[PDB]
Amino acid sequence: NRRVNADRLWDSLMEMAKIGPGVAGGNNRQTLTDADGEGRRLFQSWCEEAGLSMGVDKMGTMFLTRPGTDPDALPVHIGSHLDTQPTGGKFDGVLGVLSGLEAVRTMNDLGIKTKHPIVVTNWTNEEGARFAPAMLASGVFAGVHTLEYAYARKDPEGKSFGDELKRIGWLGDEEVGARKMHAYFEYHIEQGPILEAENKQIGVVTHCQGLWWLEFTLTGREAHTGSTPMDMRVNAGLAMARILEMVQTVAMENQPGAVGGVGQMFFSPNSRNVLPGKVVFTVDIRSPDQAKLDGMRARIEAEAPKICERLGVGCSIEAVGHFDPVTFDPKLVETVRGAAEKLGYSHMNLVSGAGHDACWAAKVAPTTMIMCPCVGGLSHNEAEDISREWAAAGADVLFHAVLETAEIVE
Amino acid sequence: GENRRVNADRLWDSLMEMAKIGPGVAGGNNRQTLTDADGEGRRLFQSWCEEAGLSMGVDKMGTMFLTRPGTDPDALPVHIGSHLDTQPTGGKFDGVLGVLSGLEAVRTMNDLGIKTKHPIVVTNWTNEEGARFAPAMLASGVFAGVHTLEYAYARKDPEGKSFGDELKRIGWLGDEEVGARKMHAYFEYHIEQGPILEAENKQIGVVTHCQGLWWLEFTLTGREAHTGSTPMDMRVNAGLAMARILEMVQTVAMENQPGAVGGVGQMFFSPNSRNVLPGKVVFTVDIRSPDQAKLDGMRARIEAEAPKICERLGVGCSIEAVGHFDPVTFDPKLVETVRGAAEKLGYSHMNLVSGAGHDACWAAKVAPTTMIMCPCVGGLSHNEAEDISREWAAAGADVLFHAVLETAEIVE
Ligand SMILES: NCCC[C@@H](N)C(=O)O
Ligand SMILES: NCCC[C@@H](N)C(=O)O
Ligand SMILES: [Zn+2]
Ligand SMILES: [Zn+2]
Ligand SMILES: [Zn+2]
Ligand SMILES: [Zn+2]
Repeated sequence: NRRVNADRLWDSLMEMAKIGPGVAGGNNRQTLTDADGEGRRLFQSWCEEAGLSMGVDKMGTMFLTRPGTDPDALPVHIGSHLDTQPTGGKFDGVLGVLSGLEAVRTMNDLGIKTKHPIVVTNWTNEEGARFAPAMLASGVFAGVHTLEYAYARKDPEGKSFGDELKRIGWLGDEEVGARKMHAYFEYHIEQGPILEAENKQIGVVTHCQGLWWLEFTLTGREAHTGSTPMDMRVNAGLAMARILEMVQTVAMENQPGAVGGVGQMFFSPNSRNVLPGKVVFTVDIRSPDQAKLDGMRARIEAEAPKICERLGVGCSIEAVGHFDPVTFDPKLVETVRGAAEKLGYSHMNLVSGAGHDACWAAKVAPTTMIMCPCVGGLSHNEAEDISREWAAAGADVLFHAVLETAEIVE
Repeated sequence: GENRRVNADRLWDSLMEMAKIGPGVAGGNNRQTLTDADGEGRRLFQSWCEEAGLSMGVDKMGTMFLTRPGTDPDALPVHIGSHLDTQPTGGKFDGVLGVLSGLEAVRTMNDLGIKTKHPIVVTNWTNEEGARFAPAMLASGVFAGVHTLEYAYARKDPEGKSFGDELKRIGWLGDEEVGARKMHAYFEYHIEQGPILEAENKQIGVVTHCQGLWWLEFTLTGREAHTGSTPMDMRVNAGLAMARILEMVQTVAMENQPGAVGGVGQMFFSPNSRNVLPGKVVFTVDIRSPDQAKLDGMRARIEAEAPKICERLGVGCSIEAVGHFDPVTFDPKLVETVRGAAEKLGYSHMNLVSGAGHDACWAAKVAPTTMIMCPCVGGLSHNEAEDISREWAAAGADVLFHAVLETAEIVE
């Protein structure tokens, strides 16, 4: 029956958006920047004012706990991320974290007690923008990455994740992944166009498509772009161009349910009149179909070296991100659907297109996701947009799904 | 003639000493224009020149002019010029050989007690390379009236630092009006940066021409979007447009052989996140030909096809020329002088069309100009493994020396 405070939630989103603003009304609040520090501090202060106690793990993940009435009951987590892309929207990650805070504030308002404690979770470096892989803290949590692997990830300026975590003062004391969860929920914008296009308020997320991030390092020969005869050039840029085209072909020949593309690129030494000695870029390929994902990976890894060999270019590939398609916990999926039905919101099943911390939580606990629409499916763009009504409806569903799972006690 | 030759060892030592300033990671140099290492190199060069009796002037572009007087106080100077600034992956010999061969010619004239009618001016042009700040040949460009001082000063590097502020910072903002000097003649000695002299077993390149260039900077506008969740049919992929442009440039280059090059050395994605399609992709296409019609045909074709590639993908396309000169013909009288010097000295020689751009290309606009080349191993340049021998260096310096003496005129 009872709804969260839509205005309080919205105001919190607008306040958090002031921290680490981008250039176009979104956010550039990347993981382990001073702006990330400030956002974490603001979130902490709100949660502490709402009666939550804070724990922080050695990956900087923040766990804000509301007690249950059963002191041995495992917690129901509500998680997402406050770190953003360089061209981040105000809603990616933030909606889920702040909807957790609002769920708690509404429980406080209504004097609600639950059997299971509730833990609002802010995972470090979900985005994998500054340091790859994405979902890095939740990955250490679920036992997929070592702490030392995570700490040694570097940004483009050669700064290491571990040192930056230490720099901004968010190194916590808890062993990563020492917490066991009764259940994990994550509310997130769709980052796709389906809910909007289908006129559905709520995405009942059943699955998440898998990914490989394959980082290519191509070795060319630095040479003068003026005086070097064409047939003596070892052109790693041209090899990269052919690889990008080949990735487009691979993605298109695996439709529907496949994507492939490149967002990050570096030439060295990156002089206008020097052919690059090194060209580094990451191919992002995804599919909800396991066999398709692995076929795309195998094909790209077989074809790309041949492209390079034809040009005399060296080719090295490193996986800097990976998870197989995820199936969310079917019982919690039904809980989400039942919450939508109880509240009178339209819903449909979705397969998440993006990766989320929920994907790793799913390895160690019953996990599901809830989505609201976003305009044009636009995300990782500062123009990312949802309405107050969209935000609120999904937060209501989160609230009720959590209450059903954590169990209201009079 | 017979017997007046430069000191090969002194020249070589000077190259090896200068190579210690702003070393790269593989035995070459990363001594880019208007870095502190450039400052140190300039100061070392200055001190050597001053020890050889040369007097220094510096212009507002930081170009250094080191004068050996002549016997006629109204005679205009014969310049010997090149550049001490390097690429990030620079060789020890590109630019440096020409400047230090100037110093060596002067030291040899001093050793032999030679007097000339015309003064000799060893010239170190600022920012020939156009690595850090584009265009290349920036100071010689201002000198020859191609660029305004304010255009040059406003050039920015990838860190957003401006050329004018950096020039001032390292202390090389001089007082002379740029281009106030008139030259009787200009010579530039440079490594070939191509494989021909070595392959043809020739000691000296009698440079007759320099191939022309366009540097076309593309700015492609895509739409930032999530690389996971965005359907393929909704993507506005500026990276893919760039890939197709690079491929089209390769096709253009290959269909225009022989005597054409096209390629890309510089690229930027924004925001350059692994899971964000780029909102902006910026890169520079370098196309060259010795043939004017071919050069302009390649430019017109690239500028016509690239917007079509982009339009097919919904990508915006903007093109700016950030460097250009038409093929250069060097002064025939000075070419003959160079050839005659090689013949007098008994060096094997052949004619060359320079593949690279040089400060000489702008000097040619305002004075009788030519170039001399020596071989380099495998034609490799803009790579730290750039290599010449002591003997190659010295032979070309001898030719420079004799060409300069003929032009400046020995006075007993
Ligand atoms: N909001 C983030 C979406 C998940 C993402 N880091 C990814 O590349 O899948
Ligand atoms: N330094 C020798 C090469 C000249 C160069 N600025 C070019 O791109 O042509
Ligand atoms: Zn997210
Ligand atoms: Zn995101
Ligand atoms: Zn040069
Ligand atoms: Zn050069």
